[PDB]
Amino acid sequence: QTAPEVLRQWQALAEEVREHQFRYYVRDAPIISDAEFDELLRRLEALEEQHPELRTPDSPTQLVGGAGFATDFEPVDHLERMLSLDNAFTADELAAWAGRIHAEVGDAAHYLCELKIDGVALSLVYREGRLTRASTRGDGRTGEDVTLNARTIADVPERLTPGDDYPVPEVLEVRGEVFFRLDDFQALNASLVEEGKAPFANPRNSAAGSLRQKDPAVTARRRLRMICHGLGHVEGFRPATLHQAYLALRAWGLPVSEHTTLATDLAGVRERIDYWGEHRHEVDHEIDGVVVKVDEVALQRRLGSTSRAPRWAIAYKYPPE
Repeated sequence: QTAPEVLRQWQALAEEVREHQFRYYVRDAPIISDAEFDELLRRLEALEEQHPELRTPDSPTQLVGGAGFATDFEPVDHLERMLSLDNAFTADELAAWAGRIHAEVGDAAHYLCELKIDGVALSLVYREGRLTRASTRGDGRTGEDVTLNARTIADVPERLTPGDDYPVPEVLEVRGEVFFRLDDFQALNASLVEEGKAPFANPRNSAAGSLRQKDPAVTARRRLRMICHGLGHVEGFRPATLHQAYLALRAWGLPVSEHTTLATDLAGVRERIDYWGEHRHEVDHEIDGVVVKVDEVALQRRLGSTSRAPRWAIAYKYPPE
């Protein structure tokens, strides 16, 4: 239990102290039981300065008093590129939008149809089962860091749940779209109008704003529902198709309510991309359209991805009203 081990206890325990602080503090959701927590630092405290050559303003003990944890949107690069998506206003457009595969695919590779969850996108980088950072779309190459706020979000699990035929990838950069359910938004607003701020025009904002809070507390108080919708850069997984990845993410704890529909032929999707109109309002979310996606990754690969969006996933868009 020498110095080399000292650390294998020192920092090895700090990461657990602030871990709970944050939890208990700005977030108001304790994992352990006050006795336990109060028992860790106490150990770390004395047996910290007990090693003066291991104490600093960064020590969760003699520093992590009340605050300390605060977001500050610090420009951080991404990992993949996180592009946007083309668009299809007219149906006969979709024809080509995917019919472009008429090139290499044999017009058969399985197209995935998803719901367009209008909202503020966020990327999650799970370095080894745990959440490392959390950036925004930004310029696509580098985005703002809202880790804390993201962590405070419900659906986002600070730790991955291993198991199944899927092993926890040593990274998994997952893309998703944090948003607000109509009502939850209609409440937040209603519980305002001003007396401090003003009502939000559209939820996209209600969310964004919420998630864009410097004081995680505000973000932690606010509802918000993330929905990890697309895989990104990974290193320990590499599956055959989008959904096969979804099944894996699910077994991991990430939110995947992609009302998908593993389709085939332009017909299979033509309907679902025509059914989500007269029946596309029962959703607690806010879908503006649908987006088809060549399912088999083995095809998106042999399929380019321009500097504006992929070449393998148009996004049907149903015009407002």
